[PDB]
Amino acid sequence: QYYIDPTTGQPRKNFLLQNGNDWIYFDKDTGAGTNALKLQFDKGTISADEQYRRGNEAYSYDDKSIENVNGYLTADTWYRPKQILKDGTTWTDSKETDMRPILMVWWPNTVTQAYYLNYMKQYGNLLPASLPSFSTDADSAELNHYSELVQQNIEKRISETGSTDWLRTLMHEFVTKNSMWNKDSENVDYGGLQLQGGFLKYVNSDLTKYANSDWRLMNRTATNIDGKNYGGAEFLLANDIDNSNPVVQAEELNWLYYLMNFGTITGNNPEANFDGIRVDAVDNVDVDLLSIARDYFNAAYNMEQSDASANKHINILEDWGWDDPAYVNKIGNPQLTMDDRLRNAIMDTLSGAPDKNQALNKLITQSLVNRANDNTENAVIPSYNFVRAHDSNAQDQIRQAIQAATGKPYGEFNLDDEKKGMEAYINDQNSTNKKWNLYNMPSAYTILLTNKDSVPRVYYGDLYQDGGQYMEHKTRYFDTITNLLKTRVKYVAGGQTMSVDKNGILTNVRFGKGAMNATDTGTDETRTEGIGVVISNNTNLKLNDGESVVLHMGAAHKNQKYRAVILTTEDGVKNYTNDTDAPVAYTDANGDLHFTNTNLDGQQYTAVRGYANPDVTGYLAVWVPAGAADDQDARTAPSDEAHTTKTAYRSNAALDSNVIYEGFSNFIYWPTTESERTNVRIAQNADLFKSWGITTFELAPQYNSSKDGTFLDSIIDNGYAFTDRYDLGMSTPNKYGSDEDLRNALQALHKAGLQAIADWVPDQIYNLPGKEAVTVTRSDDHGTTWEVSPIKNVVYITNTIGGGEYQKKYGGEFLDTLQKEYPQLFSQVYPVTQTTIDPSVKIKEWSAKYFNGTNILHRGAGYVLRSNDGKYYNLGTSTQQFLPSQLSVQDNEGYGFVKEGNNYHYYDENKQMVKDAFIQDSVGNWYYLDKNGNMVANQSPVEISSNGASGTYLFLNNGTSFRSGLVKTDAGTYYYDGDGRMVRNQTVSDGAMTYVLDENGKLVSE
Ligand SMILES: [Ca+2]
Repeated sequence: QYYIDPTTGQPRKNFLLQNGNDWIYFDKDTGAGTNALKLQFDKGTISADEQYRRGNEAYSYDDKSIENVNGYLTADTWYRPKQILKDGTTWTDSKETDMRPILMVWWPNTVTQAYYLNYMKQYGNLLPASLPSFSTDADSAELNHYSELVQQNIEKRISETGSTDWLRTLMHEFVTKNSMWNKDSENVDYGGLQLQGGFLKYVNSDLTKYANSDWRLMNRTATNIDGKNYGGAEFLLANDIDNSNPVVQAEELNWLYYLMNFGTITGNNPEANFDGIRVDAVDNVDVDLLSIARDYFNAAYNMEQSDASANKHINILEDWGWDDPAYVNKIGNPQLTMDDRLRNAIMDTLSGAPDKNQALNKLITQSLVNRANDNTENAVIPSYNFVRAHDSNAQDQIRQAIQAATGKPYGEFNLDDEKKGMEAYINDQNSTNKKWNLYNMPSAYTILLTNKDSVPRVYYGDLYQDGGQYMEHKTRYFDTITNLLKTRVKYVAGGQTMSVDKNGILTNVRFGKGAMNATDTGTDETRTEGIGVVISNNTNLKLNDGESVVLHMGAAHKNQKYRAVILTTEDGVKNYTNDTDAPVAYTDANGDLHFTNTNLDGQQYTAVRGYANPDVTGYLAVWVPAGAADDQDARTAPSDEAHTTKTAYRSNAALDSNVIYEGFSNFIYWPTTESERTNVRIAQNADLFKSWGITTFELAPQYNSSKDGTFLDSIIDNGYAFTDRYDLGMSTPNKYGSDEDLRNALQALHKAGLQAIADWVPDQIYNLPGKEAVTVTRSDDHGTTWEVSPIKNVVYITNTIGGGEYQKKYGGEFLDTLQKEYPQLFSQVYPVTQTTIDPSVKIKEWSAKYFNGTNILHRGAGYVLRSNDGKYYNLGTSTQQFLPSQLSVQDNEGYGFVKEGNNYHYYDENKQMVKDAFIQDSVGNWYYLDKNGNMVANQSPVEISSNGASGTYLFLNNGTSFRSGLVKTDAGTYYYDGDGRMVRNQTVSDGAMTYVLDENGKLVSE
């Protein structure tokens, strides 16, 4: 049973003993003896190589086991191996927290494997710094050695750090350096409205069925209702809402109702609702939305009944396309079109530099209205107009100034950078030669605010400096533009004429309330109303001797004293806010005012000539009748008379009596004190706005910013880039204040008699935190397939699930009230979808099925893992269960140690019989397959070369190579060393033992 040395009580372990014809083997652990001849190979034995491959297979197909999205794997997937290469040395059952990167054991091809090896060496220090780079010509047996070496090194570092945080960072840095896993494979392109460098459209697939849609009707704008034309671009920014899906349409109506009742709903406060909407991004959404909004306002407010009804809810469109006005008029002018022809006329003739401005005649004709002799009402398409807006000649130039002032890439800035750029911007604004600011602002606003048949919109950043706390600092134009605004209320009314003379000088007249043509004699109030404007854009203007400029003030204004409102001087302008001290001019018997190159009655600045200063490049003079009462008001109230046409607004004296104020800039700073909050300040200044004749205050969009930095909107947090549509400063303040500050602002505007506009932004939503696998195609801004992209019908990981708590709370929640109060809204058929909205499903959380697509996300065409034949790996959730072979169980039949006849063989990974080779099992035993592939197991010394000269080996009957032990035979005792080779002619130590072996290997002593 045990073999002890009676002179040392020491047991011999791992000892092979001949006793007559019997052989006894005394084992390694306790020296317990067994019949050596009956030792048997363990049928369940597996090789060290096999152990290695099995250790690395996935522990299971559990969602917990393998990081996935809708069952799909990504380059960033980590998983739970069956075993973990403990400290790079000991295979040990994984724990559920033992997540390992799939890229530690799998690569899409040998080049990426080579690149991984190079990267882990160079940036990971997971291989010797002095190892040569691996080239695409790297041998696989070679790649695989170093790959295992790297895994051994990852596991040693985890043993040392107790962590994989570092390995997450490192592996993702590697991932993002592979084109197939970054923007390089996404065909980045900024053409058209690819503002963020490209789009991916969502398409139906059996692979991502939960993201399918029956809708996604794209580009169905005013010019493309039937989808047979091109339309406006469906795709603009972020996650594009599918506004063609009738369920989404019902949700847009729900949201609209929320905005229009915001004060009642969120504060039980009937003075804190919005009164109108701005429809943002009109030409990037299904034009059904304009009809849905109209229909709601008709049901709730009876817009089409009369001007008095419609004008209580002034709505506007952000509709850039020049074919849109005709369509807006045809559907009943439910929201006012802009007049982009007219704004461009101003841009082309006043706002450019002296060497750019064109002939002023364009102001007369390039518009929805021809203003040569505008002597009628209710006869043109009603519209609003503006010189600037938060994103029209503001945000681009302000970024140009920031870039120039700081040197940073366009569009990249911190707040310090913003302030520096603003300083440069305002300095430029105050210069005669402007790089980033429009020219002739006084003349431009004079045109804006004296035109007939227009609702003018004043821009915050022309009154106050664009960047700064709200209303922190005035522009150089504040006095000028507010003078114009107050003068508009007091004097501007009646018919208009515009003409440009032989000298290129524009004469613009309004006759005053009660007079439509120059020949009208007017009513009682006409005499001291009206206005006359002289504008040139010619900085070198010089009238010859005897030449003149004549304003035809008209038959109501014969032999009348006029006084100046604005005159141009060498260095700027002079404003006169009333009659006191204002230079005077008299009309003749015909109502004509005459000006020349000579001053009137010794009054400086009453001659006409060209100037060039920070205000005026050309000439500006504006004149009104002297002797108006201080309270004169030339506006017209809207009539209650029933409309005889299907329209909300009508272009007439009452509509013209309105002025919109776009009361924000993108570059308002976040407040440092509660008192700096925009909406607190708006509440404090309602009477001021009223004094300028503002009748509706356009607030910024109030949605809390997503703050994700993916577009200017979510860099300066203006409210156009948001995750939660219903969160208006509610979860936390927006840039303008809390929801209570917003409601107090609405209540204050109302107290002063002003309306308030909600910016309705149905086009998109940003920064949804939940990942979703979706089949997509790289496309342009119209959803047209990007022909050279390999991303066609490819599963891609999108960020499409979420929408915030207020979307959850309020989503679809007003649909019941709507159907009860206004059932007509639910039977209306819309022209694009050709069906009704669908309130049967409430949207409380967004997902891909409700989106047309997304901007490209820079994850790479190949981010979602697929085999070489194009089959997607999957846990089985969304498609066939399928994993990389490195992660799968294999059929071991005919592989590894296989008995055949009276012999054992070993078949390698190619199912090829191994010959003349040593193989180690998973528990450290060594076996030798002979030159015929037969395992040696005959317990007889045998000569084998493993590399050089032959060594003498001995294999027990179970096939194991006998090593580090004695063999005692009747003819002598021999010692086999740790390599399994007989030792001859030397003295050796084996732990506590020292053995002396003679030249035949016989033990001489121990
Ligand atoms: Ca869209």
